[PDB]
Amino acid sequence: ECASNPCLNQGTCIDDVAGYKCNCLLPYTGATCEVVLAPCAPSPCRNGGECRQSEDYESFSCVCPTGWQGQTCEVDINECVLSPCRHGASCQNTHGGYRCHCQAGYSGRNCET
Ligand SMILES: [Ba+2]
Repeated sequence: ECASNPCLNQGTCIDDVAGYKCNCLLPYTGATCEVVLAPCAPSPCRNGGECRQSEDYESFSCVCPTGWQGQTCEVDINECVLSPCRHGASCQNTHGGYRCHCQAGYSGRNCET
């Protein structure tokens, strides 16, 4: 049976009494190695997170952009818990960001300049 080279994506074939079997090369899988393990294919990350597949292709992780957290980057980070706003400025936590309201004579994103 293996003389028909049925295993795709360069998997190796083994003749057996029941039927042949394919030893597939990750990330390929399935009866004839025709399926691709692709845990990032559904685009599971949110808010611009970068999906990264595991070494065994069974799972994913998300690398979240600044201000986001959670397994899929859906959870807001509250920068105001330890406020970065300088020179007396108030901190306002927003969805996906934060705002520093500067006291007189100060400016910049963190009221640093
Ligand atoms: Ba925020």
